[PDB]
Amino acid sequence: QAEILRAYARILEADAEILKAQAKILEAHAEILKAQ
Amino acid sequence: QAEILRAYARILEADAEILKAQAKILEAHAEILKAQ
Amino acid sequence: QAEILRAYARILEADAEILKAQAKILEAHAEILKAQ
Amino acid sequence: QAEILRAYARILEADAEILKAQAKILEAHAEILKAQ
Amino acid sequence: QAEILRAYARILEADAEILKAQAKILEAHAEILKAQ
Amino acid sequence: QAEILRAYARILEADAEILKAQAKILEAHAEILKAQ
Amino acid sequence: QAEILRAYARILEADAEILKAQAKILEAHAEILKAQ
Amino acid sequence: QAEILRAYARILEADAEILKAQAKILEAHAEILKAQ
Amino acid sequence: QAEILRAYARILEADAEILKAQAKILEAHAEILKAQ
Amino acid sequence: QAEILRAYARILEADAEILKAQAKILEAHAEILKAQ
Amino acid sequence: QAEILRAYARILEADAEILKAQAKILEAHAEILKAQ
Amino acid sequence: QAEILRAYARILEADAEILKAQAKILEAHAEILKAQ
Amino acid sequence: QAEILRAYARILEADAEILKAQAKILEAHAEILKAQ
Amino acid sequence: QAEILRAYARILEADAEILKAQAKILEAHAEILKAQ
Amino acid sequence: QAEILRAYARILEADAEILKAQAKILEAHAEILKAQ
Amino acid sequence: QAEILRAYARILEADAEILKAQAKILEAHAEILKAQ
Amino acid sequence: QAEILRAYARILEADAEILKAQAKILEAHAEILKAQ
Amino acid sequence: QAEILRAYARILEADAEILKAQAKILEAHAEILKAQ
Amino acid sequence: QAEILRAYARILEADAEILKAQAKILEAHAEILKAQ
Amino acid sequence: QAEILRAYARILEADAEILKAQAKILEAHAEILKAQ
Amino acid sequence: QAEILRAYARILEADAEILKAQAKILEAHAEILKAQ
Amino acid sequence: QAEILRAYARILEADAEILKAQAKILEAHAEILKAQ
Amino acid sequence: QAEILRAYARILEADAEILKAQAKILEAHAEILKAQ
Amino acid sequence: QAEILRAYARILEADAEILKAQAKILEAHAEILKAQ
Amino acid sequence: QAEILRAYARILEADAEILKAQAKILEAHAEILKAQ
Amino acid sequence: QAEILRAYARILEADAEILKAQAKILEAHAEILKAQ
Amino acid sequence: QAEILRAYARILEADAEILKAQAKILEAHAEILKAQ
Amino acid sequence: QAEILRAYARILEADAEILKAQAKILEAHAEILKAQ
Amino acid sequence: QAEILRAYARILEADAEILKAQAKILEAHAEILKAQ
Amino acid sequence: QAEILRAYARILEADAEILKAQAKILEAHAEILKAQ
Amino acid sequence: QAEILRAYARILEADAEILKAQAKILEAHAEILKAQ
Amino acid sequence: QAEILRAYARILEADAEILKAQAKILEAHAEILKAQ
Amino acid sequence: QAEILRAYARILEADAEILKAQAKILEAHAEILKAQ
Amino acid sequence: QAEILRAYARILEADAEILKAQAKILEAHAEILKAQ
Amino acid sequence: QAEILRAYARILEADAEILKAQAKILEAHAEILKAQ
Amino acid sequence: QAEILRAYARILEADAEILKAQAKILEAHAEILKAQ
Amino acid sequence: QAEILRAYARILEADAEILKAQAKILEAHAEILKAQ
Amino acid sequence: QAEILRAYARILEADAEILKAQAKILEAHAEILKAQ
Amino acid sequence: QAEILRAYARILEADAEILKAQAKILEAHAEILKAQ
Amino acid sequence: QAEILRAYARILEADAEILKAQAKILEAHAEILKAQ
Amino acid sequence: QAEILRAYARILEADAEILKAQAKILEAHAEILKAQ
Amino acid sequence: QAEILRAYARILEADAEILKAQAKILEAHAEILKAQ
Amino acid sequence: QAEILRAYARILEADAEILKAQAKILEAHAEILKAQ
Amino acid sequence: QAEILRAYARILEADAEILKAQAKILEAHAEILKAQ
Amino acid sequence: QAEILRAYARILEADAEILKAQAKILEAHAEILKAQ
Amino acid sequence: QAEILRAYARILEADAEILKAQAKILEAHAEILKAQ
Amino acid sequence: QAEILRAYARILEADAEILKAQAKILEAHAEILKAQ
Amino acid sequence: QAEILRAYARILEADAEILKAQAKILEAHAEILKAQ
Amino acid sequence: QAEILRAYARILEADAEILKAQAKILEAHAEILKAQ
Amino acid sequence: QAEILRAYARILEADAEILKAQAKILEAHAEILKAQ
Amino acid sequence: QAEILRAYARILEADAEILKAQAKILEAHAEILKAQ
Amino acid sequence: QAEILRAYARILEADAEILKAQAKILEAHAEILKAQ
Repeated sequence: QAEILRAYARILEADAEILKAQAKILEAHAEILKAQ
Repeated sequence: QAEILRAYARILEADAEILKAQAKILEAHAEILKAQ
Repeated sequence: QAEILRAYARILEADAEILKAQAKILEAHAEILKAQ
Repeated sequence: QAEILRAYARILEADAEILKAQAKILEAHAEILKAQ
Repeated sequence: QAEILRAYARILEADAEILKAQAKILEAHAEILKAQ
Repeated sequence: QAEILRAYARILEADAEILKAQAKILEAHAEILKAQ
Repeated sequence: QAEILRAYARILEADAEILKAQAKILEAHAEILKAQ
Repeated sequence: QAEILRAYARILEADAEILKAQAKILEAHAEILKAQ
Repeated sequence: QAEILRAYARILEADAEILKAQAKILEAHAEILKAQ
Repeated sequence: QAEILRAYARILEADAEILKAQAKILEAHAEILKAQ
Repeated sequence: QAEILRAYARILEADAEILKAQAKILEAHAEILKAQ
Repeated sequence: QAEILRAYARILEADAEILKAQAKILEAHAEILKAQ
Repeated sequence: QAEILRAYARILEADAEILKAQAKILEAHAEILKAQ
Repeated sequence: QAEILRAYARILEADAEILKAQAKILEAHAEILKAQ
Repeated sequence: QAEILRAYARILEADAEILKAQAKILEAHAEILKAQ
Repeated sequence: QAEILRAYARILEADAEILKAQAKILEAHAEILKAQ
Repeated sequence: QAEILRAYARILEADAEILKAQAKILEAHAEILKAQ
Repeated sequence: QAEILRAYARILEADAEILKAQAKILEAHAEILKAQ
Repeated sequence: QAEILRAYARILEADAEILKAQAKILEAHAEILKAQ
Repeated sequence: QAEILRAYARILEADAEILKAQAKILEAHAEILKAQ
Repeated sequence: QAEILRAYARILEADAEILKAQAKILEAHAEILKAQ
Repeated sequence: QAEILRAYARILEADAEILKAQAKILEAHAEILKAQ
Repeated sequence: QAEILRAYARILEADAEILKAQAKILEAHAEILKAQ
Repeated sequence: QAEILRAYARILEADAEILKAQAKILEAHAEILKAQ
Repeated sequence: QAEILRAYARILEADAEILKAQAKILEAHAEILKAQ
Repeated sequence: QAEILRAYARILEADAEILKAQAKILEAHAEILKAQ
Repeated sequence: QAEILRAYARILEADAEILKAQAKILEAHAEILKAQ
Repeated sequence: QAEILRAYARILEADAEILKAQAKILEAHAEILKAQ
Repeated sequence: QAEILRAYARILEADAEILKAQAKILEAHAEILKAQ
Repeated sequence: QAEILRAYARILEADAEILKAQAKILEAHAEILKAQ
Repeated sequence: QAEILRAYARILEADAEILKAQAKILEAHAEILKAQ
Repeated sequence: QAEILRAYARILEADAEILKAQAKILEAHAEILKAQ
Repeated sequence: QAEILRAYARILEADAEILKAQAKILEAHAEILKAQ
Repeated sequence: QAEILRAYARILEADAEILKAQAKILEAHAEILKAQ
Repeated sequence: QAEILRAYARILEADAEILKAQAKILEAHAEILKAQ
Repeated sequence: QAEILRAYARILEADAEILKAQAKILEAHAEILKAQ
Repeated sequence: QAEILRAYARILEADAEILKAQAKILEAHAEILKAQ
Repeated sequence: QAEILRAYARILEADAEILKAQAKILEAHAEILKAQ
Repeated sequence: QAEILRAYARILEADAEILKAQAKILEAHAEILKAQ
Repeated sequence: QAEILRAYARILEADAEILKAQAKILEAHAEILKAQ
Repeated sequence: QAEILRAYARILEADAEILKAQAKILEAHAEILKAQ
Repeated sequence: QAEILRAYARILEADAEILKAQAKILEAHAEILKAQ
Repeated sequence: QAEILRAYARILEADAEILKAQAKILEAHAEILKAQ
Repeated sequence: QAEILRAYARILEADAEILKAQAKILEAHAEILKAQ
Repeated sequence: QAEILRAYARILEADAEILKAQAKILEAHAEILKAQ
Repeated sequence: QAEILRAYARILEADAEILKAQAKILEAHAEILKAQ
Repeated sequence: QAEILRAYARILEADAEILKAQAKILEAHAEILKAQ
Repeated sequence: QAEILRAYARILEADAEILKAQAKILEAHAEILKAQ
Repeated sequence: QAEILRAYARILEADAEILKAQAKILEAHAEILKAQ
Repeated sequence: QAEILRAYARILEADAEILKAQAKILEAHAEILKAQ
Repeated sequence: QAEILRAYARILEADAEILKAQAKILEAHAEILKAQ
Repeated sequence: QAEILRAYARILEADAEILKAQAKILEAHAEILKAQ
């Protein structure tokens, strides 16, 4: 049954990837504001 | 039933790819502003 | 029914490809501005 | 049975990754506020 | 049986990582408040 | 049998890491209160 | 047999680290009370 | 055999570290009471 | 054989460190009583 | 052979350190009684 | 040979330090009795 | 050869320090008896 | 050769210090008897 | 050559200090007998 | 040459100090006999 | 040349001090005999 | 030249002091004989 | 209830610190007047 | 109940510190008047 | 309610710090006048 | 029960300190009047 | 409501820091005048 | 039981200190009246 | 509303930093004058 | 509206950074003068 | 049992100190009346 | 309108960077003079 | 047993001190009456 | 119009980069002189 | 018109790159001198 | 056994001191009556 | 006309590339000297 | 006319390529010397 | 006439190709020496 | 005979190819598990 | 005969390839476990 | 004969490759244990 | 003949590579023990 | 002939690399012992 | 000829590297002994 | 000719590095002896 | 010509570094002797 | 010409550093002798 | 011209540093002689 | 012109420092003579 | 013009410091003569 | 105008300090003559 | 206007200090003449 | 107006101090004449 | 108004002090005339 | 109103002190005339 | 009302003191006339 538990770990890693991508969006806004 | 759970993980990874692409759009605006 | 869920994942990957292509358009504008 | 215990450790590491990503979101807000 | 004891040590290190990530969230709030 | 004794030392070091992380949480609250 | 005696010394150093971490928790409460 | 005697010295130094850490706990209580 | 005699001196210095740490505990109680 | 004689002097200095530490314990009791 | 004679002087100074430390113990008892 | 004569003077000064320390012990007993 | 004569004066001053210390011992006995 | 004559004066002053110290010993015996 | 004559005066004053110290010894015996 | 004459006066005053000190010795014997 | 004449007066006063001191010696013998 | 009584003692010590600081102000005026 | 009695002693010592500080204020006025 | 009383003590200590700082200003004027 | 009796002695010594401080206030007035 | 009272204490400590900084300015003028 | 008797002696010495302090107050009034 | 009060404390700390920086400028002038 | 007040604090911190940089310029002149 | 008898002597000396202090009070009144 | 105020803060930080760079130029001259 | 007899002498001397102190009280009344 | 103000900040940062590069040139001269 | 201002910033960054390249030339001379 | 006989002489001298003190009390009454 | 200004920036970047290439030549000489 | 200016930039980039190729020749000599 | 200028750029690129080919010859010698 | 030795090298390379192919089988299982 | 020595080097390189392939097998197991 | 010496270097490099491959095997076991 | 000396350097570098590979083996054991 | 001297430097650097690799082996043993 | 002198400096730096590596070996033994 | 003088300085700095490395060897022996 | 004089200063600083390194060697011997 | 005078000051400071280093050597001998 | 006068002051301060360093050498000899 | 007068004061203070350093040399000789 | 008058006072204080330093030299000679 | 009058008082106090320093020189000569 | 009158008193006290210092000079001559 | 009258008293006391200092000068001449 | 009358008494006491100081001057002349 | 009458008595006592001081002046003239 | 009558007695005693002082003046004239 350990397989299901690693599958939940896979979903939680995907949520971490979503939130890191939103962080990259806001860092790109910071680069736009620094470039001017 | 673990298969369905990995399929949800696949969808969440695709959402992460969408948000990374929007981050690349805004970084490209930053490169346009730095190039001038 | 997992098949339908992977098909939604296919559509979301295609949206990611669209947004990456717009990022490449704006990076090409940055290369035009750097080339002058 | 040690395998299950490492699987719980994998889930807890994934939770740590989620919270680090939220920290990166708020640090990116700090960079937006410093860039202006 | 020492293996199980190191596995408990792995879980406790993961709990330490969770709490360090919450500390990074609150330090990022401190950086937002200093940036204004 | 010394191996087991070092494994207990590993667990006690992990408990020390947990309590240091809680100390970092409260120091981050102190930084939030100083930043205002 | 000296090895076992140093292993007991390792455990006692880990107990010292635990109590120093609790001291850091209470010093962080002192910093919260000074920051207001 | 001098090695064993230095190992006993190592244990006694670790006991000194434990008691110094308890002294730091009570000094932190003193700082909490002075901060109010 | 002088080496053994310095090792006894090392043990006696460690006993001095233990008793100084207990003195620091009681001085910290004195600071708690003065802080109120 | 003078080396052995200085080693005895080292032991006697360590005994002096032990008794000074006990004096510091009792002075700390005096500070507790004065603080109330 | 004067070196040996100074080494005896070093031992006698260490005995003086021992007896001064016992004097400090009894003066600390005097401070405990005055503090009440 | 005057060096040896000053070394004897050093030993006699150390004996004076021993007897002054015993005088301080008995003066501390006098302070204990006056403090009650 | 006057140097040797001052060295004898140094020894006689050290003897005076020894006898003054014995006088201080007996004066401390007098203080013990007066304190009761 | 007057230097030697003052050095003899220094020795005679040291003898005076020795005899004054013996006088202080006997005065301390007188104080012990008066204190009872 | 007057310097030598004052140096003889210094020696005679030191002899006076020796004899005054012996007088103080015998006066201290008189105080011992009066104290009983 | 008057300086030499005052120096002789200084020597004669020192002789007077010697004889006064012997008078004090014999008066102290008189006090010993009266004290019994 | 009157200065020299006062210096002779100083010497004669010192001779008077010598003879008064011998008178005090013999009066002290008289006190010893009266004390018995 | 003794805690409240020590808290009143803390307030009275703070008043003493205020008045000592005013004394230091006027001593600094005295140093200005002495420096000219 | 002796604790309460020492707490009253602590308050009375604090009153003594207040009045000593007022004495230092007036001594500083005296130093200002002497400095002119 | 003792907490409020220590908070008043904190305010009075801050007033003491203000007045000590004004004393340091005037001592610095005294150092300027002494330096010339 | 002797402890209570020394505590009363502590209170009476504190009253003595209060009255000595008032004496120092009036001596400071005397110094102000002498300085003019 | 104690929080507001500590906030007033924070403001008064900041005023103390301002006045200490002005004291450091004038001490730096004193160092300029001493350096010449 | 002699301890209790010395404790009564301690109280009577404290009463003597109180009355000496009142004497110092009135001597300070005498100094104020002499200073005018 | 306590937030506004800490914000005023932040402004006053910034004024303290300005004045400390001017003090560092004048200390650097003092170092230039000492270096020659 | 507290945001505006922290923005004024940000400007005052930037002024502090300007003046610290001028202090570093003059300390570098001091290092040039010491290096020769 | 002689110890108890000296303790009674200590109490009687303390009574003598009380009455001498009252004598000093009345002598201070005499100084006030002479100062006018 | 707070945005404009942070933009002024950005300009003042850039001025601080200019002056720090001039300080680094003069420190590099100091290193050239020390290297010879 | 002579020790007990000297202890009775000590008590009788203390009674003499009490009565001399009462004599000083009445002489101080005489000084008050003469001062008017 | 804030955009223009950030553009001026961009120019001032570029001036800072120019002056840092000149500092690196002179530090490289210092390294040439140290390498020989 | 902001575009022209960023173009001037681009030219100033290119000047910074030129001067950094000259710094790299001189650091390479330093490496040649260290390699021998 | 002569020691006991001198101890009786010491007691009789103490009785003489008591009666002389009563004589001083009555002479002080005589001074009070003469002062009016 | 901004186009011409970016063309000047292109020329200045090419000059930077020339000077970086000369730096690489001299670093290659440094590698030849280190390889032997 | 901007075309001519980019053509000069093309020539300067070709000169950079020539000098990079000479750097690669000397790095290849360094590889020959390291290979032996 | 820009055509001629690009033709000179073509010749300079061909010279760069010649020198890169000589670099490849010497790197091939390095590979021969490493292969043995 | 070197030919046989290269033939053994050929066999060992073929074994390496077998094990790399099994690695590709398991990587293909990993791709199947990631594709769902 | 160097040819044989390079042939042994060829065999040892083939053994390295075998062990790298087993490492790739176990890394593929790690990828299977991460993919779930 | 240098050729033979480089051939021995080739064999030693092949042994290094074997041991690095065993290190990669054990790192792959570490990745398997982390993946669960 | 320098060629032979560099060939010995090549062999010693290969020995260094062997020992670094054994260090990597033992670090991989450390990673296996940390992963559990 | 300097070439030979740098070749000896190359050999000594290779010996340094050997001994650093043995240090890394023993640090890896330390990591194995800490990991348990 | 300075080149030869720097080559001797290169050899002495290589000897320093050898001895630092032996120091790292013994520090690694210290870490092994602390890890147990 | 100054170049030669700096080259001698380079050699003397290398000798300093050798002796510092021997100091680090003996400090590592001290750490081995403290670790047991 | 000042350059030569600073070069002599560089040599004298290098001699100071040599002697400080020998001091560190002997302090490390002191640490070895204290560690036993 | 002041530059030359500061260069002489630099040489004299270097001589001071040499003599301080010899003082540190002899203090390290003192620490070796105290450590035994 | 005041600059030259401060430069002479710099030289005289350097002479003071030389003589203080010789004083530290002789104090270190005193510590060597006391340590035996 | 006052600046020149303070510069003369600086020179006279430096002469005072020279003579104080010679006093410290001779006090260190006194400590050497007392240590034997 | 008072500034000039204080500058003359500064010079006279420096002369006082010179003469006090010569007094310390001669007191150090006195300590050398007493130490023998 | 009182300021000028205090400045004259400052000069007269400095003259007093000069003459006290000459008195200390001659008292040090007296100590040299007494020490022999 | 009383301030001016106290300033005249300050000058007259400074004249008294000058004449007391001359008295100390002549008393030091008296001590030189007595020391011989 | 009484203040002015006490200021005249202060001046007259300062005149008394001047004349007492002249008396001390002439008494010091008397001591010089007695010392010879 | 009695205050003014005591102020006149203060002035008359100061006149008495002046005339007593003149009496001490003439008594010092008498001592000079007796000392010769 | 008796206070005023004692104040007149104080003035008359001060007149008595003035006339006694004139008597001491004339007695000092008598001592000058007797000393010759 | 008797108090007023004693105050008149105090005034009449002060008149007696005035007339006794005039008698002492005329007796001092008698001593001047007898001394000649």
